[PDB]
Amino acid sequence: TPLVHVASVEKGRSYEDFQKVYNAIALKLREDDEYDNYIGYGPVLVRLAWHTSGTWDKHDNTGGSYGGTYRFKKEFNDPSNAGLQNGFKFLEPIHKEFPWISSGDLFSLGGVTAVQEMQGPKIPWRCGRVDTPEDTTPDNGRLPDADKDADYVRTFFQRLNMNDREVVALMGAHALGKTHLKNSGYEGPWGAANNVFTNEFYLNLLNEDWKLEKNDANNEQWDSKSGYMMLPTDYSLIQDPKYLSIVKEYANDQDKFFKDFSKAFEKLLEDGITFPKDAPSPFIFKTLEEQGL
Ligand code: HEM
Ligand SMILES: [O]
Repeated sequence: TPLVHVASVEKGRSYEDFQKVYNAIALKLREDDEYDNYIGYGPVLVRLAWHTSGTWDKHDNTGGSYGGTYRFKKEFNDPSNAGLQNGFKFLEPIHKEFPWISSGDLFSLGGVTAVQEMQGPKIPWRCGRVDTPEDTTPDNGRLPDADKDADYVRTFFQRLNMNDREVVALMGAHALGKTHLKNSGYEGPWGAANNVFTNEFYLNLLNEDWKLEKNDANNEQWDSKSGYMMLPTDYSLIQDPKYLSIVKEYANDQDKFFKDFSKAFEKLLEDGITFPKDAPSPFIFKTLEEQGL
């Protein structure tokens, strides 16, 4: 008995309602740009979207973005989530202004907004995630380890029903933001353009000269002359033949990367949710820049 989480739109709420919430996060993203030495809050908002979705198990429909269990001490306090309470705190003023949206709709819309606002692809979003009880919070250990190889990555992602293409498109988001040693014991950005979404991660992986070096938290990571770093799991995408081909693909076609990332990131944030046929079509939100805001 895998669980059935069916979507329930928040009462009366339509598109205008969720576009208002998107503009609140976008306007706050402009205003609070100082964060993490001017990278701003976009990156960690994408990593919260991903970490609140990525607990899912396709075998039993436990985990995932449906029930917003990240708000419970257990998951909140997971070591793999070291750092995301910056993102949770960012979102708090917004949930108080719109007390009506559910936690998983807010945690997943937060990440859509961050990608779009950083000039990433339009990501279609569907509402209806419903907050479930403290007891439904999955246990710690479901999120990936950064110290492992291509085989680890493939097998890990099979649990969320992610194929290689989907994994490499998903990993392109590591063009964003940075690893911070106090959080994960890894230190460095992956590139120059930390807070605008591009295929820079692929170009860097193929063209930078990486060196395997150990960091002050005594973990190995791959380092470039230009001040960039790759995690062992990041680097494995060029070590494996099946992944290297798709990295070389996104490296040479920015629009293919945009398109696949949008599909794969929409799927990761929808895993586990049944949508009724009567449920509305996905929303596509205008950015502030398309709204002349
Ligand atoms: C093999 C799988 C993956 C591993 C092991 C992994 C691991 C990590 C690690 C170690 C960090 C640094 C966190 C910190 O020190 O603050 C990080 C950051 C980040 N990851 Fe992942 N990640 C993986 C896949 C993904 C995917 C699929 C996405 C989303 C589409 C994602 C998005 C991000 C983002 C946006 C950050 C930036 C955080 C910030 O600057 O605040 N990661 N990840
Ligand atoms: O991540």
